[PDB]
Amino acid sequence: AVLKTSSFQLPRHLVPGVWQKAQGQSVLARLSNAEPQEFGEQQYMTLTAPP
Amino acid sequence: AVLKTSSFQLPRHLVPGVWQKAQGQSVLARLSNAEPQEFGEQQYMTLTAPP
Repeated sequence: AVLKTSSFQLPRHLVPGVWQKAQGQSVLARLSNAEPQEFGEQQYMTLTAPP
Repeated sequence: AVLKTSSFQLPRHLVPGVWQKAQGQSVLARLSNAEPQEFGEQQYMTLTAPP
């Protein structure tokens, strides 16, 4: 009898952007500077005991 | 009998203005900014899990 928008079945408006929870970043990259390295295992020299 | 003012049934004086207990306003209208919208349901996109 009466015309209602349920008869039209209109699609939703889509809103730009994405909503996200934030992620914790590296602590080691902040606390320790990167040294320049060549590909492969490194070796470092340490004193075990003084005289 | 002595003439008392009860005999005249005098009308009360009617004082200007109305007295009200206040009502709290919307908190959602203050804490969330309104976005512009067209009529009907809207759809928003969310990240459920990161890689």
